[PDB]
Amino acid sequence: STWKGPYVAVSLLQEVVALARKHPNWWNIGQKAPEVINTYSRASVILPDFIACRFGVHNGKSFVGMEVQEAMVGHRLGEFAPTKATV
RNA sequence: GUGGCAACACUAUAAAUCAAAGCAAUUGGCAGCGAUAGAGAUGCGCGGUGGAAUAUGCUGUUUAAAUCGAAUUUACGCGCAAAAUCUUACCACUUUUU
Repeated sequence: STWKGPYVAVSLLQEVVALARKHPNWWNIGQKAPEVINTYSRASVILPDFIACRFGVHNGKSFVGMEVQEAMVGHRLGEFAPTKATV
């Protein structure tokens, strides 16, 4: 999907710009960004940078809080919001 | 009561109940009763299943919901000649009108 426009994260970006009132990524490298970020859609992709952000993702029953680290940068956020069919 | 060596052989009614117990020709269901016809109907062949994996449907388990019916033949590639949201009726949350 890299061809002809590779990234979709608009509502996540609206919340990210809400976080970006003093620093998007600790420009003031990262300090965990204690204000929680709670998205309402997991179809979003993940953009480079975006590190140390507390993302709360919807599972259809709740919001799942997961801290992003360096490995999950080229992913789509719905991969981290399962339906918990453990057994 | 008569006969006998007897087993019993007679003769011999009833008390009491029931509303039918019966009979003959049928018309249908059986055959563990035969003769004539028809079906890969077999024994005659070929290729499958059941062995492996995938697809796909169903039960059962769990999950918040795994929406609901189809249930032995004739249910299980079934309603679905198509579910990424919508289709969608089920759940979590937030609202709406009686």
